[PDB]
Amino acid sequence: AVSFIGSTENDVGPSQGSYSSTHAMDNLPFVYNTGYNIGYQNANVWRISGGFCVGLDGKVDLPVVGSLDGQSIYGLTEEVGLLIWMGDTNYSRGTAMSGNSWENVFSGWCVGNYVSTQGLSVHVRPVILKRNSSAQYSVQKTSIGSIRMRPYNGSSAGSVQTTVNFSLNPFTLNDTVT
Ligand SMILES: CC(=O)N[C@@H]1[C@@H](O)[C@H](O)[C@@H](CO)O[C@H]1O
Ligand SMILES: CC(=O)N[C@@H]1[C@@H](O)[C@H](O)[C@@H](CO)O[C@H]1O
Repeated sequence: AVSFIGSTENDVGPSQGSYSSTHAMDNLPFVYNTGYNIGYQNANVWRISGGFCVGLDGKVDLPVVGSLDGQSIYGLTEEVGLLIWMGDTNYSRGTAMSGNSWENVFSGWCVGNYVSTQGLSVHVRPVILKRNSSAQYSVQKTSIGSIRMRPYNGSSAGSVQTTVNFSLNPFTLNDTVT
């Protein structure tokens, strides 16, 4: 069996956080080293039991404005982009996102004759896109995409909520250019 125990709408990163970085103007696109700080994580989004098998698919709705090392650079503003990862609970298990389609972000696992849970995580990193002198960039609260649980091996979601959404909290980038 499966049931939904998380939240439908989830914020990514601290609200109106400020991030500073320094980069050479010739080093673009530039990814801010924010670690897993601009993210969301919850080990308990679905409760599963009795042989239920489940994985996760992720979808980013932001426009693809570029590509970096095999993953999409999603657009926020003309000057700021975003790299995105979605996956199982541990941030380290995040899957690099590309495109705007539902992608497998967690191969899945099957619970046995007991009850457990299925979680998820999302983290992103800001990207400076255009050459410019030192400047401050502001990013508005913006919807990013979603993550859906995906039953397999004959398991079924039935009427259970399968999808949750993620909204990027506003932030400011204090960009120093050398
Ligand atoms: C409470 C807890 O840790 N539950 C985790 C869940 O978050 C994760 O999605 C799943 C698959 O790795 O393993 C469970 O044990
Ligand atoms: C278009 C679409 O829904 N893509 C799904 C993908 O999410 C899923 O991970 C994969 C196998 O699990 O099967 C594809 O059909």
